[PDB]
Amino acid sequence: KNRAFLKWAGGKYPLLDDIKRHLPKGECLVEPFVGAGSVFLNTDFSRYILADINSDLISLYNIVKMRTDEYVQAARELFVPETNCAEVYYQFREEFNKSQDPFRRAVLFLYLNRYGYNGLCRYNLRGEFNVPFGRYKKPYFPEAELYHFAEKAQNAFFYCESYADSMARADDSSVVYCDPPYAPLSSFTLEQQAHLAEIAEGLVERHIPVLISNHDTMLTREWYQRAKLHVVKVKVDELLALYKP
DNA sequence: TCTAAAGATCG
DNA sequence: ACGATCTTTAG
Ligand SMILES: Nc1ncnc2c1ncn2[C@@H]1O[C@H](CSCC[C@H](N)C(=O)O)[C@@H](O)[C@H]1O
Repeated sequence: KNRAFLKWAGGKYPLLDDIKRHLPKGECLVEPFVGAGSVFLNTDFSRYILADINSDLISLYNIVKMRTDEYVQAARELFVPETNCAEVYYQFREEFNKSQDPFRRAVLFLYLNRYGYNGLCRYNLRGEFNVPFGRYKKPYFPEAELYHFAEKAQNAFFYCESYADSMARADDSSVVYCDPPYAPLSSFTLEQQAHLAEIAEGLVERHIPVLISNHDTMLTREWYQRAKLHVVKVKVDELLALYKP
C-alpha cells in the first residue's frame, strides 16, 4: 500500500482494498476528484486522467512530475527544526499567498500541508490559504512518496477542472472512479451530488464503467439507485456504487 | 465542529 | 444612516 505525500481530507487509503475489489479493469483510469491520489497510487492502469477543482493541487502535481529532483531538494529545506514555529509558519503562509511563482508556491504548499492545523486545506474568497499553525512534534518529509508519485505520474495527465468536464474525457477504454466530497449526514451541493450520478448513468449507457464512493445514507442510496450498491462496514457505513455496462 | 469580529444584505 | 440577520474570516 503506497502512501500519498499529502495529508488530505476524505482520503481513501483505509478503503483501498474494497475499492480495488470492485473497480473494473481498463486501459485508462479517470479520477474527477483525485485529491491526494491514493487510488491512483495503488492501482495499475496503463494510463491516468486525474482532475481536481483545486488549482494549487494540480499545479503542485505538474511541478513534482516535470521538475522532480529540483522540487525535492527545495522542499526538503523547509522540513528542518527551524521551521516548526508559529511565527515562521505564518510568514511562509503569507509568502505562498503573495507568490506568483508556480514552483515556489508548490514548495510552500507541501510545507503548509504538513505543518498546518490538522493537514487542512482552507481558503478565503480571495483565494488565500488561511489554515493556522499545526503545532506538530516533528513533521515528516515524504521524500520516498514524492519520488514514487513522480514515477507513476509519467503515465498521467493532470487537469484543473470540475467533475463534469473531466468525466467528458472518458472514452470506451476508460474506467471512472469518483470520490466526491462526503454527502451530509444532517462547497459541493446536493444538486452536484445528484448531477454526478446523472453523469455516471450517461457514461455507463455508453459502455463506460463508473465507480462512486460515498457515505451510506438514504440520500446516497437514492442518488445511486441505478447502480449495484455495496456496503462497506466501517455510526455510518461507506457505500460503493458500481455502474457496470 | 468551534466562535468573536468584520463584512454583506435587505427593507 | 439604521436595524436585524446572515455570511465570512481565521485562530
Ligand atoms: N466540483 C468539483 N469538481 C471536481 N473536483 C472537486 C469538486 N469539488 C471538490 N472537488 C475535489 O474533490 C476532492 C474530494 S476528496 C477525495 C480525495 C481522493 N479520493 C484521495 O484519495 O485523496 C477534493 O480534493 C476537492 O478538491
